Amino acid sequence: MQIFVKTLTGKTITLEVEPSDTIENVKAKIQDKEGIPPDQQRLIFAGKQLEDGRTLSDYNIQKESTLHLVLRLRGG
Ligand SMILES: [Zn+2]
Ligand SMILES: [Zn+2]
Ligand SMILES: [Zn+2]
Repeated sequence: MQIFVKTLTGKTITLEVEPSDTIENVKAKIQDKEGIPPDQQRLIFAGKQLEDGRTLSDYNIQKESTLHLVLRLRGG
């Protein structure tokens, strides 16, 4: 299925995923796509911050949901 990701910048890249994909997997889908280390990504859905461990369905995300991307960076 498909969902979107809106970086703060306003940029909106869009991902193919599975309802039972871990967040870890998204973060991974982004690294191999924007080369941003998962361990620097943090992801938010409807104001909730999501956990490396739980799946999309856990958070009730569905086709064409927008997640916003924010970075943690304590390396610069
Ligand atoms: Zn998957
Ligand atoms: Zn990859
Ligand atoms: Zn939003």
